[PDB]
Amino acid sequence: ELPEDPKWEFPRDKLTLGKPLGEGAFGQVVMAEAVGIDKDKPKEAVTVAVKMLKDDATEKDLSDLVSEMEMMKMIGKHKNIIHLLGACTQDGPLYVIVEYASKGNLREYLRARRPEQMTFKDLVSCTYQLARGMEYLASQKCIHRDLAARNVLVTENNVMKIADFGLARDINNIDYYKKTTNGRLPVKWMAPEALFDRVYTHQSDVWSFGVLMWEIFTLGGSPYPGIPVEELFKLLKEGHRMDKPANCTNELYMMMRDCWHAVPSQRPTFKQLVEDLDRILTLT
Amino acid sequence: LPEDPKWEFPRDKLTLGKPLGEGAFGQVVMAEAVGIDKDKPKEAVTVAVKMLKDDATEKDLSDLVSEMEMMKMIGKHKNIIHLLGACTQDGPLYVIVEYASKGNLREYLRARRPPGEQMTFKDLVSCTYQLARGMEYLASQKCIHRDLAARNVLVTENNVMKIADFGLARDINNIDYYKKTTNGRLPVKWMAPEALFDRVYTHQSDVWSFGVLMWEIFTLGGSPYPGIPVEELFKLLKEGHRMDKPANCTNELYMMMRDCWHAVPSQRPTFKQLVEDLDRILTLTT
Repeated sequence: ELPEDPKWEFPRDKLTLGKPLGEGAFGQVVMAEAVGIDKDKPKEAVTVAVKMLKDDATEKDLSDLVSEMEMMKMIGKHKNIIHLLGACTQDGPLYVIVEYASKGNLREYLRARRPEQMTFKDLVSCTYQLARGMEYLASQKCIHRDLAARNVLVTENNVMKIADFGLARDINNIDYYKKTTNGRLPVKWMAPEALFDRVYTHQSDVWSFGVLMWEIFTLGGSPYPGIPVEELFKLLKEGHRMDKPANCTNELYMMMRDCWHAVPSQRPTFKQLVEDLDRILTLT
Repeated sequence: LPEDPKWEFPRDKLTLGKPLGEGAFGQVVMAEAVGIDKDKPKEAVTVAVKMLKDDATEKDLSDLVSEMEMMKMIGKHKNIIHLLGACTQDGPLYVIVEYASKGNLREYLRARRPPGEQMTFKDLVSCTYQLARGMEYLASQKCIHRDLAARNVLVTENNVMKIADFGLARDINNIDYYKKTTNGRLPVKWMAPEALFDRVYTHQSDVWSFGVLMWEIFTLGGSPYPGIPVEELFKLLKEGHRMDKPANCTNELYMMMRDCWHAVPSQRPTFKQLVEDLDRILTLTT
């Protein structure tokens, strides 16, 4: 059923599943103890996160979990991306072992720290880290397609980790102009071209990053508040764009607006966002 | 969205209330619909409303529209959650359906487990009988549910069983036989083998699922194939494996479950036969 990949395979007998961390779209995540997952420490038990199918899993759920694992293999390691640690794929259920982020997704993290409150600098830092994570991802020819605060995890060290690669794809593994393309992307975080033209590029992720930025500076606010999903794209075409967040600087808001530029090629690249953000952070 | 006056319902006549639970492609909230029952035009009827979640995808929307259309074609039946109305024009899509105060059957049964209002043996047979009738009716309407399971059954104030969640249901003819993608979104542990192996789906595929539902009922909400991961299930099924007899049922009722799990679809009973046997078992028990 599943091809061997020795380099990533982890022995089932050295993994001990713990309490669940939450049920998701196509899978379940549980806390776990993995012995020797760090090959330099063969006897150390490391706390990890394990993603597996739910009891009511579908064939497509498995296909998605497999695909998510493969994406994480090809992406590599980076400070601001949740990292793949190994997997149990031979004779037995599929387990995707990834690093554990003790503080949950960014949205929850931020909503809980609404007046250890968050400082302006903290917010710019979170943003900078995520921009840096996306710059790396883009250079790996990978489009995330599901960028959002709920899909960012925060470690014990408050390090931002881009996660949830269930919809991620290689830039060339997209079926352009097909009526079903991008059909499973959350609408309020989606670039307009993703639906109107049925394409997806790094510039599409940049639009999503803009929405992420708005979530960050609203401390976990809900995008397009009061506007139903059904009438969003009509408003987007007409030029509607979310208003500027209070904890936000005019400059940072202009950056969000640039990310929400109608023309894909007129939006900044992740390379540029990192540069401007590094500058702003350094000033702050 | 096209206009369908007969089903349309005034947004100003609807008042959304407390949520009942977020789901796969939607959200259900309790609400008051004034005059939905045209018998009592001024009466505020408590109802259930399904709508998109804030993080909805395009696919979620077409799935809700599809569930709505499916419910429109099925009709009215005692053991099938009934579509009451809908707000499809100028605004968010609201699918207004009959309210079921006791939630889904799984939660209902697990909450009635012995401390070791408990379910009597007859209550379990009655429950099964009611769902067989609902499916028999559904099948006569040329509709295949495809997602039969305890969690997809609602229970009213008076314990009437209601088959719900028609998000995956289809007219017998709206299914692409033989295509690699067909039946890719159906929960594996409740699915008939042919649905995956042959990429087809018929009323007999639904009775296989009905068998698993029966098992959930007599285990008072147990999880099918305990200890068996979904990725290993079909290998075991091909090898003959079948769930064991629940402690709470007779060998006769277990034999019924087993018959529903025949490898050959045509060798499984029809919903009409299931209704007749359950009717007999229920009556003789009384």
